[PDB]
Amino acid sequence: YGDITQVETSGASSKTSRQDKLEYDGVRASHTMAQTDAGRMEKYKSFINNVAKKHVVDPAVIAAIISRESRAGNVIFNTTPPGWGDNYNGFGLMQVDKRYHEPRGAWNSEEHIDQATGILVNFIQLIQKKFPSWSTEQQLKGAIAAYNTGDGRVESYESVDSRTTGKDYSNDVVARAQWYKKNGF
Ligand SMILES: CC(=O)N[C@@H]1[C@@H](O)[C@H](O[C@@H]2O[C@H](CO)[C@@H](O[C@@H]3O[C@H](CO)[C@@H](O)[C@H](O)[C@H]3NC(C)=O)[C@H](O)[C@H]2NC(C)=O)[C@@H](CO)O[C@H]1O
Ligand SMILES: CC(=O)N[C@@H]1[C@@H](O)[C@H](O[C@@H]2O[C@H](CO)[C@@H](O)[C@H](O)[C@H]2NC(C)=O)[C@@H](CO)O[C@H]1O
Repeated sequence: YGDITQVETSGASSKTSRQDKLEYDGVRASHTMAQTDAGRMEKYKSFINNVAKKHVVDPAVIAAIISRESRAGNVIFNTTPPGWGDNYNGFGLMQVDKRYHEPRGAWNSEEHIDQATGILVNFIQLIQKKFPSWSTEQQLKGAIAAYNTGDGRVESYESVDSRTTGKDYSNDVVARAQWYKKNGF
């Protein structure tokens, strides 16, 4: 769907990087945050594999979104009820936003991952129609950015993250995905 290994990235902003108490930012910070979540990520392997097969999306991209969205459950396992974020709008491992989609499945379920990964695919389709001459890698990064901010707030490739949380969402998610691709979980 575009090739994640060829997407350019500047990784995590300093703000994002700070929250893991890191003294550095950027791609190395993304790698470290991805590595932090890799153990928790193992629990969801059957599900991530199944869904990646169904949507034809790299499991590293799914895993990167799980890491960025909820730290593979670390910051949502204990809300009430469990599985909630973004007050109280984001549901599950991948933080499906209830305002736009009815959240399906248990917070940590295959059904949930399926939904959220389908949402990403819909954004890949939307960004390919919006910028059909961007490269497929630019398109995939825009789709990831849209997963956070809407395809309506992805205006250019250089400013792809300018309207995202932390101004770094697709930059970070891409770097984490690159880590998971290279290292596995
Ligand atoms: C290892 C660990 O648990 N570290 C915790 C930090 O991850 C956590 O920082 C906050 O992390 C959450 C999850 O990444 C961030 O919230 C998410 O933000 C994305 C957009 O980027 C949004 O789409 C998700 O819905 C949302 N999920 C939830 C559950 O709200 C949040 O923005 C981070 N906060 C900041 C200031 O960066 C910190 C607490 O901040 O605790 C660490 O232990
Ligand atoms: C994972 C998730 O739920 N992502 C959210 C986006 O869906 C959402 O963008 C909105 O997506 C809908 C497509 O299903 C569109 O109807 C709507 O046009 C679109 N919003 C914009 C501004 O383009 C965004 C909105 O910021 O939030 C995400 O959390």
